[PDB]
Amino acid sequence: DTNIVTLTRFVMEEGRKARGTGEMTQLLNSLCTAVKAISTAVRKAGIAHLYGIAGSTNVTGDQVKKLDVLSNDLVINVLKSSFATCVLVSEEDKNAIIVEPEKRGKYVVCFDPLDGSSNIDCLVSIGTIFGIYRKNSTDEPSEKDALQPGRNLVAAGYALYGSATMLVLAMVNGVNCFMLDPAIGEFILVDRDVKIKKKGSIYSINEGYAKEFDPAITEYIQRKKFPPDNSAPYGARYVGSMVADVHRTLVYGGIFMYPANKKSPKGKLRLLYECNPMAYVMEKAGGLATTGKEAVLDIVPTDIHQRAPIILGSPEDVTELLEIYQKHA
Ligand SMILES: O=P(O)(O)OC[C@H]1O[C@](O)(CO)[C@@H](O)[C@@H]1O
Ligand SMILES: O=P([O-])([O-])O
Ligand SMILES: [Mg+2]
Ligand SMILES: [Tl+]
Ligand SMILES: [Tl+]
Ligand SMILES: [Tl+]
Ligand SMILES: [Tl+]
Repeated sequence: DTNIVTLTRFVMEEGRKARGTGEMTQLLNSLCTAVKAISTAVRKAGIAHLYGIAGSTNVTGDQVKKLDVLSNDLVINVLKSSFATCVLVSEEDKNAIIVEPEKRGKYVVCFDPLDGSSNIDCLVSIGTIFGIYRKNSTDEPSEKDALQPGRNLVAAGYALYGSATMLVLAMVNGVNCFMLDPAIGEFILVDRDVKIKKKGSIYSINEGYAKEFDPAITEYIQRKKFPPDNSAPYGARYVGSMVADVHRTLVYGGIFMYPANKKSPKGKLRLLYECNPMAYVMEKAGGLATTGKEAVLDIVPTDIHQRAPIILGSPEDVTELLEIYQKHA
């Protein structure tokens, strides 16, 4: 009660004996500040009249909400004043953002300031997603620095603005969950070294696209509904916000799917700031994440707004699906 394991202490006690410049702590502290401010805005957006659009479209196709702009400004301003980043990639920005020389640090940050756009006006769980890369190159910071495979992630996670506000942080040694104490504005450790179940009992996809689905997806869904071995069929769940569906997959187990489809070869979700962070978290928890043909973290992007199919969750559920794709290959 008078001893709190906050995110700061953890990340500090984390990279301690293995020292470091400490700018990961500065990065994560700064981020936490932006997530706290987004959280307070969301919890009263109707009053504050934050619902509604911004009158703008993203890079490939999205209707920019007021909360998109707000959350985007916050995350950028705090990452910049952290002195720990050099290249920023945002869903909301066409081009990568280069940090002014004076405030530059060594990290590249890819983020979705607010994910789950379609769920905002109905008060369903929304979130923030981030992926952090160390800049390798020794030359001047540029968009290219963001064009790294998710395998090179140093840190990844998301803020979920659900019934409680949660910060899920994945780093090289594992996954940790931090819940926001609204009274003292601190992210506190509630779940240490999170591991996903080997197999779940929930499947999660927008079956409104059944008509475009590939035979592999089609077959898998039928098998969830009609188990060949007479086991209980899987329950269905699709919140509509990636951060919510993925967090349920993490803690409950099972599978989440936004596959490629007859109209969308690379699916819908963005590899840099949507699929890679979640792929990373999922694998740090003992899970898998795939396109149906290749691991998401092994893809080498060519476009900061590149799309990727993604299938993630319990290794055995993900593998069952993979077998089905292989069989249809
Ligand atoms: O309505 P659809 O096509 O299922 O889109 C849902 C997905 O869109 C996103 O909002 C990304 O735009 C994800 O949060 C969510 O999983
Ligand atoms: O809008 P989003 O973020 O994509 O969901
Ligand atoms: Mg967004
Ligand atoms: Tl957007
Ligand atoms: Tl959004
Ligand atoms: Tl998207
Ligand atoms: Tl998007």
